[PDB]
Amino acid sequence: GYEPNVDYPNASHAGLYDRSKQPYVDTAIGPKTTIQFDHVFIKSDFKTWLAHNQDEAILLIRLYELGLLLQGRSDSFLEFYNNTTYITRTDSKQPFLNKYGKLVDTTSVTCLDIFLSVVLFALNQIDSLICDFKNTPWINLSKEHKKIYELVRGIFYCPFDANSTASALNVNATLNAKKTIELITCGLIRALIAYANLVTAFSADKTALLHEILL
Amino acid sequence: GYEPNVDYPNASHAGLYDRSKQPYVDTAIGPKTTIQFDHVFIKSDFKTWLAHNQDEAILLIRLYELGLLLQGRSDSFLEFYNNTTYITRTDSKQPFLNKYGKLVDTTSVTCLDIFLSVVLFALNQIDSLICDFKNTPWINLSKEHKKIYELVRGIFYCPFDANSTASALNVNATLNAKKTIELITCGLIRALIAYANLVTAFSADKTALLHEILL
Ligand SMILES: [Ca+2]
Ligand SMILES: [Ca+2]
Repeated sequence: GYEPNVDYPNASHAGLYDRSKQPYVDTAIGPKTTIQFDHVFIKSDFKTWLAHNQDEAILLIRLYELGLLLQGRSDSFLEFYNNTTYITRTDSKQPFLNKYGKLVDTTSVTCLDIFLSVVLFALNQIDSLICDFKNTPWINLSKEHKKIYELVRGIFYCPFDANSTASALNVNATLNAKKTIELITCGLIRALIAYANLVTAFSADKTALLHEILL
Repeated sequence: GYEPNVDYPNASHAGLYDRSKQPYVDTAIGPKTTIQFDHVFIKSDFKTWLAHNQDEAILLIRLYELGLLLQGRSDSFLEFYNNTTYITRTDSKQPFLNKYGKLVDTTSVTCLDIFLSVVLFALNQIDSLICDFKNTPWINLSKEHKKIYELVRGIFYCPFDANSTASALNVNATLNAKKTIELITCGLIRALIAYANLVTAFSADKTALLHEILL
């Protein structure tokens, strides 16, 4: 287990002993790259994942917002888009980019536990909805899943004889309902693979904390 | 935050102040219900999940075995079914039930970190394979994914004119390949939702440990 380059990464970067695509960022220390428990800090795998996977992080942040609404956290939800500053359009996901930045700035394990718990709550809700939708070929949803269905929906012609369109809707109503579930399932898979990796990084970070706070 | 019943669960069970389906199991203390770091023990959400979700736990154990093979852990793999005792068939999943029991008996955070890391490794492999399979309508897989495909496959007629069958295979070869991916995707979704919940329970257990080992 002897490798001087791994023990001295800045020297490894300086002598070009490695192939890092963004040299020296791996040694930057601040709130954006660490987490802490009881003011004991570690360089965080969780924070590295957020920075390398911004796009997928935004998806999870969008699921956090859904979790708030499903949990009844009214104020947190209704104020989720405040303080954006611009009177014009910017990035289509501007409010979630802003929250992303504040998530990266969060260092306390306590606060980060809350984030992941709400995201998982939303992920479990969506999984439960899809299972209910698909438990019979005839579509029938519980009162609670009918609600989830519309929330996930919003949160995220016969030119030869137009008259025939009207009667084609009865067929196209079911098609639209199923398409929505197929798209929801696609997003759920992507969100789950991202969450699985993010929370394992967080769990490994906690092991490092457990080792550090021992003495 | 005053609720005498939550502070005294055994008394709550005795007076029938709750509706637990298996009263008193929630206060049983042993290796099967705890985890430890540095010989500091906590009652484990992780262990409760395994006990409540045995079926899904076995699926994750099967993915652990796949991860071993993909990581080159030869001995661990080739000995994975030893010490079953019976010369006759028992439960179809007998060796995985045996490993399940030993997983429940494992208390060290260190050992449990290894289990989840290998399972995630297999989950990421399968996700990467599916993405490669579906990146073009014409099926073409990397040399490494061709391998994963067969491993996941194994680890887990025209009666009016039989002659026409032969020429129907060219169509049915692609159909069989796609069916396999659809089934793999179904299992991946189920495994991911289970892993997401299990590792969040594990992460919450580590927070409790962090609180306890402070003093
Ligand atoms: Ca239903
Ligand atoms: Ca391909």
